Amino acid sequence: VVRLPLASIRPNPRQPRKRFAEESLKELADSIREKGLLQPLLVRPQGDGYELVAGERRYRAALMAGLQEVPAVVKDLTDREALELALVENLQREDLSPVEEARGYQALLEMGLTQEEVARRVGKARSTVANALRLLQLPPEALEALERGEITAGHARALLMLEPEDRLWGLKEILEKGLSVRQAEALRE
Amino acid sequence: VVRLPLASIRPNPRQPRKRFAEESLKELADSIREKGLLQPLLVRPQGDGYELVAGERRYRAALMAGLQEVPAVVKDLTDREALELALVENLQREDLSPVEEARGYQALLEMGLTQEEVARRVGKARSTVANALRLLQLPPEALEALERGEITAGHARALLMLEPEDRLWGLKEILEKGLSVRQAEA
Ligand SMILES: [Co+2]
Ligand SMILES: [Co+2]
Ligand SMILES: [Co+2]
Ligand SMILES: [Co+2]
Ligand SMILES: [Mg+2]
Repeated sequence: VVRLPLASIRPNPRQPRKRFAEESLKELADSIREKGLLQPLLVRPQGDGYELVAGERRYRAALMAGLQEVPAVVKDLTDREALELALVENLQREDLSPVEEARGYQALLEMGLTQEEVARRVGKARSTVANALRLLQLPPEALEALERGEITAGHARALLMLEPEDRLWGLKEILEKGLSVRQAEALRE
Repeated sequence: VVRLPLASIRPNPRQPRKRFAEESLKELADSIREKGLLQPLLVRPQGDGYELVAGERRYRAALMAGLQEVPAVVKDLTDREALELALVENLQREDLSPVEEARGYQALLEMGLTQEEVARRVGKARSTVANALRLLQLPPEALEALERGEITAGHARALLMLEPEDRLWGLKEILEKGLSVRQAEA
């Protein structure tokens, strides 16, 4: 381990995640050039025309495909509803990390919803929503380790049982020693 | 449900996912200002300096934090090993849909690894890797429905049992008629 100047470290040119998104976007586009759009886009009225409300990839693939017209569903939605829909469709993706899940629920709450309505809108128990929100009181590095898959939701819950000022220390212990959730619970002392 | 000129539909300005990524980057940067990096960056020699091999967010947050130096581990990695590492670190994330997982595996196979070798590196059974790869023979629209959470992996497997020419039709039935995995298999 050494100390290097940031100015002498260039970004990682390998971005497989981005490459995969572009590949699949193109593959979706190629397919619709033939049969047109799969399922309806969701839009709302805006000025002279419309504004996309749901189906961004579907929408962008249609553009790549060079289509002139696409099937859609027009619905009068206020800015607030459009945002709520954006958050909800996002929370349904197989893409969701538990941290993003929590940020989504929190955003819905800030918009005036209750855990109940949130839970309903997403199809989960109120307790599931409350438990996800708790993750947001963890320090940023603990949430990053969770997203990287270096620790589990269980490790995170154990860290929440430690006093705030001991959480980083606890995180290090878990990472350095490959602790299980059970042993992370033993860290309290 | 009606048809309308694509050119009359403008982009969705609401990008909560991107907004969240930016917000969390900043809070991570704010935290690095106070605590420094929790884990060294992994880098390899490149040109007159070094090139990041793992820890992109930690790296960018450090830049945002205004740090001049950061802890790091230097290793001599060939382009191939660096890519392999990139694909493996991505496959460990709590961020993947089963389709991305499949694409990652396939990428590793294309690099010369064996299903067995892929399985060993990501900590999964060989059967898990083979099953995931099967998802890639599904048509693009079925994979999108999976990624959007409109259908489950179970539905996807059910569609694999149908002949290629019937998969799109099958997808529509599942979405349109709203049947379950059980009902799907038929
Ligand atoms: Co970190
Ligand atoms: Co867990
Ligand atoms: Co937004
Ligand atoms: Co997941
Ligand atoms: Mg209304």
